[PDB]
Amino acid sequence: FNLKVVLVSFKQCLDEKEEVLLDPYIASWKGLVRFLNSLGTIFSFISKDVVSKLRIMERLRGGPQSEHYRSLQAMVAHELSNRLVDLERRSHHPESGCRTVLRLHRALHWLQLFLEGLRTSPEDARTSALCADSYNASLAAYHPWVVRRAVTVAFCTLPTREVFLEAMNVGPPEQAVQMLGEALPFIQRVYNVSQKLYAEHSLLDLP
Ligand SMILES: CCCCCCCC/C=C/CCCCCCCC(=O)N[C@@H](COP(=O)(O)O)[C@H](O)/C=C/CCCCCCCCCCCCC
Repeated sequence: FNLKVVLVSFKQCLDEKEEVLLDPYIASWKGLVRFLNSLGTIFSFISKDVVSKLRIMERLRGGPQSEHYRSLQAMVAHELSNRLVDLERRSHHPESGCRTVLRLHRALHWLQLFLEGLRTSPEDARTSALCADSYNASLAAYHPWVVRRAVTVAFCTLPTREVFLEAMNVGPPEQAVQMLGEALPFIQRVYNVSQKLYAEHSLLDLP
């Protein structure tokens, strides 16, 4: 089990017609949780939010309407038609299938930015400031200043640029960086598809 294993499991999230299958997506996320946890990081507390959300999508896929949660496209279609999404404010659907995936989608965005910033960096780069750039380019818009100003402090508990690279269990840093340019574009496709879908239906601002 390593980071390459995870990043190429996303290959399975996109069917032959470019739909995003739920079951692999969840499975791929159970791995990302697993990898987050393997780091001796303060940021393992957010893995309870992920697992929480992953269990949301697991009950929907397991419920009486399993078939509509086969894919994100199916899910969006079903939930928008049946009016099961709080488009305006949270009211009766605070745990919509749509908005839940939206949070993991945004999280998926910070990941590829950081992994890229990890890949295309000087070998003496501050990982705290790598993260801050990635964070401010993704999640920061959706977080209150209190969360913003504090999560920055916690970016300092982060290991070094090397320390991240061997943590992936692929070998020396220079061979982590090589696999990073090869295992990445699987998650980038899933993101891009999911991004397009959520944007076709004006769903990038679900509360
Ligand atoms: C070599 C890199 C290793 C990292 C691998 C991580 C793989 C799994 C993904 C990690 C990044 C996901 C972080 C969480 C994303 C936040 C999304 C979010 O907006 N959550 C919110 C949902 O709220 P609600 O809608 O009301 O239920 C929630 O309010 C916020 C919770 C978490 C806030 C903390 C912000 C995260 C800061 C940046 C992440 C740093 C990750 C640490 C690096 C290991």
